Amino acid sequence: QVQLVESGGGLVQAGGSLRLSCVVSGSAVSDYAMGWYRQAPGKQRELVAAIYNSGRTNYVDSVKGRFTISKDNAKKTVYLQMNSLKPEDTADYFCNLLGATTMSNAVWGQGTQVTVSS
Repeated sequence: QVQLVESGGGLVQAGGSLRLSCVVSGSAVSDYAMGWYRQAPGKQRELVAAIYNSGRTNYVDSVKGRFTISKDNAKKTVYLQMNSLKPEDTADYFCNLLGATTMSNAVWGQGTQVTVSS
């Protein structure tokens, strides 16, 4: 069984910042591209940022210049620095192998909660 353990959420005012982290067992982080996803209540999970083994990063338009994804292969950890937080960023955040949303039966962690207040 794969364990995905997410941390770093919080309640912040608009404009604040958080750093998420996800530790994943097995070889996913060290060997494959990883994504950070978010799910607002009653909505489906959506990819927000991706980190490839090359070091390339890709961000959805709404987070470009605010969020930064990275992964430490040795520590099997993926990070998401979240700056300049906006109310639209409120959601539960999850990390996974890139493409996991295409699999009906993908295992997800519990995620970490991010709330951006006024």
